Amino acid sequence: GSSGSSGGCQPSRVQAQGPGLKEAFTNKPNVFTVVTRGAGIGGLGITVEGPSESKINCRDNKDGSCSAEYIPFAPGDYDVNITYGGAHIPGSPFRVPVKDVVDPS
Repeated sequence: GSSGSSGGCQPSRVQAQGPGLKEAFTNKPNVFTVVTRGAGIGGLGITVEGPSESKINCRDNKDGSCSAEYIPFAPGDYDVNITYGGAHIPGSPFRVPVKDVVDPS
């Protein structure tokens, strides 16, 4: 396709780590570090799927990385979907055990 500065993107060079991927909670701020130094130059799309719609919010970093925060509404096994430009990175969806801070009496 359109080839100007780079032939294609490399969703493999991408890396995702942090708590938002290791473990999360209900109605709690869960974020993770996304290193895209080399992958390429396109449009990233991070989404979360589960037993409830989580409030995701992208965050631009003035250093050289990407920050994504999400907050679920119900406990369960969620699948953090991540794609760079138009491909799925090696590691997603990232299963994360979403527990409940406390159950109602």
